[PDB]
Amino acid sequence: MKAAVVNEFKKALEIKEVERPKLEEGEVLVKIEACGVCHTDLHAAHGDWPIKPKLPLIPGHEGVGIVVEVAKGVKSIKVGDRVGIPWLYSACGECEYCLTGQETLCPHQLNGGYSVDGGYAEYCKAPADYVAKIPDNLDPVEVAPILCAGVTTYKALKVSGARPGEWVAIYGIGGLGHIALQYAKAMGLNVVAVDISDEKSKLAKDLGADIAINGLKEDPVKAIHDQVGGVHAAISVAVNKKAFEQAYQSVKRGGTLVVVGLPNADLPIPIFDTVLNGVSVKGSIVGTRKDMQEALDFAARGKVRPIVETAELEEINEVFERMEKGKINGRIVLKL
Amino acid sequence: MKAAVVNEFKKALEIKEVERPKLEEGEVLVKIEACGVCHTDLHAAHGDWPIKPKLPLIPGHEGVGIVVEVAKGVKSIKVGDRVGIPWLYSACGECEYCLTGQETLCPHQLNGGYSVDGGYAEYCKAPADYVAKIPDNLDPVEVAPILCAGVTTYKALKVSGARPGEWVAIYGIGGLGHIALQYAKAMGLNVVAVDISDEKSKLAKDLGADIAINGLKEDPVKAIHDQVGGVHAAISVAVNKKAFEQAYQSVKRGGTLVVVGLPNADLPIPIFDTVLNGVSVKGSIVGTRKDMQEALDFAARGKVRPIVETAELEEINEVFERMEKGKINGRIVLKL
Amino acid sequence: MKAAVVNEFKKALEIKEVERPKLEEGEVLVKIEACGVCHTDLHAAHGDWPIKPKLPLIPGHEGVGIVVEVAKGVKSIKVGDRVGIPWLYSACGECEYCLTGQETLCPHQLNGGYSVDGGYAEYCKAPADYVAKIPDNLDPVEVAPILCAGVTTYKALKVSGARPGEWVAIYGIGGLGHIALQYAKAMGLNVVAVDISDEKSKLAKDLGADIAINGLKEDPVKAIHDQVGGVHAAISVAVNKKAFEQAYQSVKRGGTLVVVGLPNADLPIPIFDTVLNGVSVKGSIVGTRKDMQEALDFAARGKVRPIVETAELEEINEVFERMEKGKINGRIVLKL
Amino acid sequence: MKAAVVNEFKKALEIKEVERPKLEEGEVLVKIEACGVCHTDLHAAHGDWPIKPKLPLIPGHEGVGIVVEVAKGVKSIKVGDRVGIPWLYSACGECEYCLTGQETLCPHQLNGGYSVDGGYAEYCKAPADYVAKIPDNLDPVEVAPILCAGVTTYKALKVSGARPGEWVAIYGIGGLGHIALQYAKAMGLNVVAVDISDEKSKLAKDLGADIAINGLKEDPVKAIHDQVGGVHAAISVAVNKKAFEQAYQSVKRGGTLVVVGLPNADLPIPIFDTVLNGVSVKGSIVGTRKDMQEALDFAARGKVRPIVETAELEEINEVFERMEKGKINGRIVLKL
Ligand SMILES: [Zn+2]
Ligand SMILES: [Zn+2]
Ligand SMILES: [Zn+2]
Ligand SMILES: [Zn+2]
Ligand SMILES: [Zn+2]
Ligand SMILES: [Zn+2]
Ligand SMILES: [Zn+2]
Ligand SMILES: [Zn+2]
Repeated sequence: MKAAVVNEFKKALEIKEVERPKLEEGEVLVKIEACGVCHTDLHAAHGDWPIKPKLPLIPGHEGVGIVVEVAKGVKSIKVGDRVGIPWLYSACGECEYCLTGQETLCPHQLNGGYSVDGGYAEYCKAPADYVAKIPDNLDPVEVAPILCAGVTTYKALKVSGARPGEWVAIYGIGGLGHIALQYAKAMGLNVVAVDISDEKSKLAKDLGADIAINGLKEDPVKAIHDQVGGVHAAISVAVNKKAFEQAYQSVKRGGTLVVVGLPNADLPIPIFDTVLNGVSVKGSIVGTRKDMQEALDFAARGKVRPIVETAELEEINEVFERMEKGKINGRIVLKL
Repeated sequence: MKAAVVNEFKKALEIKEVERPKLEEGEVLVKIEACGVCHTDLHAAHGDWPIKPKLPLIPGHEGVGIVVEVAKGVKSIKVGDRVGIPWLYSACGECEYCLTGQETLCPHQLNGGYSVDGGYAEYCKAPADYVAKIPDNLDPVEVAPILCAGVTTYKALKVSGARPGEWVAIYGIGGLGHIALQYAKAMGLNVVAVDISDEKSKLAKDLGADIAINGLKEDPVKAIHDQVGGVHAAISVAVNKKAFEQAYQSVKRGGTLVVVGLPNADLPIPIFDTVLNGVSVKGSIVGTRKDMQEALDFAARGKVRPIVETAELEEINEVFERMEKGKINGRIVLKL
Repeated sequence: MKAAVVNEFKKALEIKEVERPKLEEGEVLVKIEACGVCHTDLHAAHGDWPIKPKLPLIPGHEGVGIVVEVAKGVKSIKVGDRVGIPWLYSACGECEYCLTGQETLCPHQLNGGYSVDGGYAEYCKAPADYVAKIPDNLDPVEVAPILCAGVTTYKALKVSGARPGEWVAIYGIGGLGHIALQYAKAMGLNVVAVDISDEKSKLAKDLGADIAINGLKEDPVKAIHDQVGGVHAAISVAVNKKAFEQAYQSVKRGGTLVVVGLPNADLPIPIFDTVLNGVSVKGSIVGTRKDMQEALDFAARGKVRPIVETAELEEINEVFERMEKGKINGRIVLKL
Repeated sequence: MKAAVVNEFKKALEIKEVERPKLEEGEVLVKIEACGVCHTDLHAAHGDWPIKPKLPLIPGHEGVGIVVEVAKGVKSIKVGDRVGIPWLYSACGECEYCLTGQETLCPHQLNGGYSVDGGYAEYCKAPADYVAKIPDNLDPVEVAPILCAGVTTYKALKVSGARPGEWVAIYGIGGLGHIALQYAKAMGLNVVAVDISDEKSKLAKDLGADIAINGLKEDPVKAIHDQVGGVHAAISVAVNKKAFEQAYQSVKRGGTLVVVGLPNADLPIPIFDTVLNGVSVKGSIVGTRKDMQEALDFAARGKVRPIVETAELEEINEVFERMEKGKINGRIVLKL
């Protein structure tokens, strides 16, 4: 089996031959057709997060492929299905959060391409109970971002409380933000999209945004206040200190700021104003299995189309180099 | 009419005589039996808050008195009723937040003892539509802190989402905390009380706390996780950097931290861990008129008893710098 | 002033000159341009409801016009605005439901066209605090049904708990249903529209329905179950016993049936299945002033277009027996 | 193994020796210490429900006992634990409802003592994933009714939306009602208890009820409206036509009526008034595994104590005929 392997942190990945996974009870083997790439894989490759991955590691948490083998007793998933192996690789099923449909918080969870070998290979293994069933409408390459950017942003907009007709602000129309934009519109929301580029403001407007702001030409918060009077919710994707503060202060009283990005250090919040304005700051990333089904259904109905460009497994270090220089407009999917 | 007046910021209040208020339509004149004092009155006297009160100012937002005069058209309040003038002196009645029962967020709101003359006098004026109706069961000295600490902490626990049988952490057993703890117990909650003193821990235990922690002898986040497994909600009264730090870390995954104190500068939060653990940070101060009714009823049912000491209007500057040195165990109420 | 008056029940309305309304404080006089007609006006003319209107009565609760005169101290509405005088003519502003933004449930409420003279006239009076401000985009004759059918069905879909992406069933594509359709579509919902005619099936599919069913040709409950597996929510507009039964049994487990129609008598429900399936049966009619602004905004943005026929005020009784035999495809509005 | 077996519906149960259960993977063998009895067992023995149990059947869904054998791969349940085998014997774990923590609605669920042999025996089998963990504080006999009556009524009060300080009404203080009012009091609610006996009125008053009503001496609807102005929520345990209407009309506008009883036929509801008052009728029985843990914790803390009388397995037909005559004051638990 060919696989791109992280041998040790910061040092380039080695495309090399390794054994195929063998199944234990409840697992299926997936012949990978595609696997999306995002910044989580980078942080997995660099090991710069608080809890580090197990080396050597096959990254990838957006693998889409065909089930070619099922272990004894797997009935729900059948050989031939097209499934996804997401970030939420497995959960305990018995804890506080598993019992209440909050599988994303399970303290015993395994994470695909981080705590366990992911889809940067020709075959990947996963538990039948946690794979995502890909709808028949969708190509594996175009769907792979939904397993990550899709479910994360869709769940964040549910968490935000924004109801149809209300205004939402999305700070950062990058990898996730350009996908967060289409979910918001499909959820009956009016969107103000905020970025730092005339190109992305054009991108956002073409993807459906009602208002696009080049944040380096207009102060976005007083433009949001002057035009729509503040937003009921704001999705903070860009988590640099300025965009986070700007996303916060765009939220009117009694509104919610949902943060979906993972910043490098702590972030300051004017708690003083937070108390007198009844504002909430909620954290949210990825989603529950039920969240996954709904996120994928929006794509199956055509309401959310990721901007994708394919790359070969061998180019994985060049995609990473390309990702650190910020020249990825959208997301890049590995093809197999 | 005798009144304690702020003529200039940070200089001592002058007890002196001044005009009785005369009513325009919709307002009532109450002769004040008692008026509580909290730190908000001092921040009005020092004017160290972003938006300052215009001088001269009669402070006091916890005034309880007897209606002795009603303007023309006052259908509700009658002469002889015992009413309270709270922090939410008035609201527009037609904005976004007034139509949805969120009067605390009205951008045109006037605040008792800050933007309008309050209860540091023998007579105060207030609109009939926004005065609190004090229940017949209670003594004006006993119920004045409910108008502030009572409704604030009760509404905070409501928005905390903590349900009967769940565990709540209250950081700061001070003016608000000792009242917050009684409300939590009355809502079926198990309480962990956290403070900086063996005496305050022995105060919270007496008031009903299931667990009381001296924060300078045990690591409180160590004890809460070891004994309870993290709390579902935490009320942050003490908003110093380390207490805010500990209160946050005591909330388990998916839980909410409600902040009720007003800090002097921004506060840092590990937004990284906030995202991965689905944690919410909500701000909450004071409560709506409906909130005020429900808070007063708990006190009318004997479930909340504020620890109160009396003082008279002339020693108002002595209670202020007694408050700044921090040995007011509970709250003080002005006697008239 | 010309007005269509109900002198007594079940006999024809008389067009007749009457006195122009006198404005007391807080009220406003409106020169009516158009006033909608629905079945509530008929029940008001026939007096066949539990609590009857006191006679003589000028019906009409969907009146749209120009304010020509404001009383003393009218704070918000200035002469020249276009407003609407809905079914909730006024509320006390003090009770349990007024304080929490549930003004529709105020036990002291007055109802336009029923408890007070409505818009079946050239001029109508209404309190400034409770008239709907029509947006500038909309012409008075097409927006009149939003005051009734628009705010009712929109609030009903909010009460239903149906979230974007989910399926809803709308039983009855009549007056309220054809408007319910568009609101649901604008809220991200997929819609199954059920009625008794091939003509209304195309009517629903014409305005956005994903599925239309002629209830007299297919079993709609088996159709809904075979095609979408039951609906999270169902809106019951047709409250004849067979449509109510079908609407209920189209709701899946854990779902909600919102009823907006007003039936003649009690209706039977399989509470046995309600208990074991976790189903809710909620009632909802009209909407609060906030609900009215939101429902009006959807029409302002062209997302809800009522199907409308004009008639002169003198044809009112022709419109009524027209209505009693089901000739009306949509709604009819009086023109002035 | 000794067991009470239903060989044929309506004909007495036979206490007879049968084969003890054999373990397949994931299951545990429990030696029953106690097993409560309720009317669900009666309807299982009479086979008078829509979907009947297949015979022969060992009833019992409140069996408490000690685990004496676990199949291989069972690691969470350990030999020696005291577990419960509730009505929710097993769920599929993948459907719409199992994914969202609503496993009570799983269409593939198996029911203890109905779809599979239950606790009317010395040994009963159950899946480890779905047994209830009995707290160490409590004796198997007094904890058995928590498995049924306890979790049902606790969930129904959670579904009722009733919040601390608000008033609840419990109609029928029999088997479920006398556990319901304890839960309500433990959740900070004020309880009006309604029955048809002065002996049960006093029983409720002894168990914590704030007001007890004998419905056959006072009109309970006028008593509730005149003493408290209607209740925000009402639990309907007695589902006879008269008490169902009384429970409904006890609910004030915007309130919720939760029904936990299983009536024999459809019940009429004045849908006309349901719409105009915005009242909800919700159905709720048994609870989720998480609900079971919270229900059991209230008993562990001593806030819910069922009224229990012991009988022996051989007297199973004599408690049944005791049950049909209505001589059961509370609940009766079989002892082994
Ligand atoms: Zn990703
Ligand atoms: Zn878990
Ligand atoms: Zn306002
Ligand atoms: Zn205060
Ligand atoms: Zn109408
Ligand atoms: Zn009212
Ligand atoms: Zn039972
Ligand atoms: Zn299931």
